[PDB]
Amino acid sequence: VPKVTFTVEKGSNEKHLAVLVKYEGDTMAEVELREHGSDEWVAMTKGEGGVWTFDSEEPLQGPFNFRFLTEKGMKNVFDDVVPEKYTIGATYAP
Repeated sequence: VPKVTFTVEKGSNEKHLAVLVKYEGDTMAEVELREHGSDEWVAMTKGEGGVWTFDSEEPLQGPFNFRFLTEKGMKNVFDDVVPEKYTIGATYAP
């Protein structure tokens, strides 16, 4: 199995993405998300169980790029891992 997987949780909708960011061997300290084609990185709220959501006041344009800081100081970037046509429950791994 991969080390970093991005699972789209139940409740996601066009104006509300909810992702289960897992990194075997570490924990997320903060996860930012940049929409497709924007140069802006928005912060994501730490929901619980390790789910980071984001409530956009406009719909969200995929594919999505995620960037995180782990509790161990690991800071990686992943461009486009959750496509525009993501299916819920589905796990996306680079």
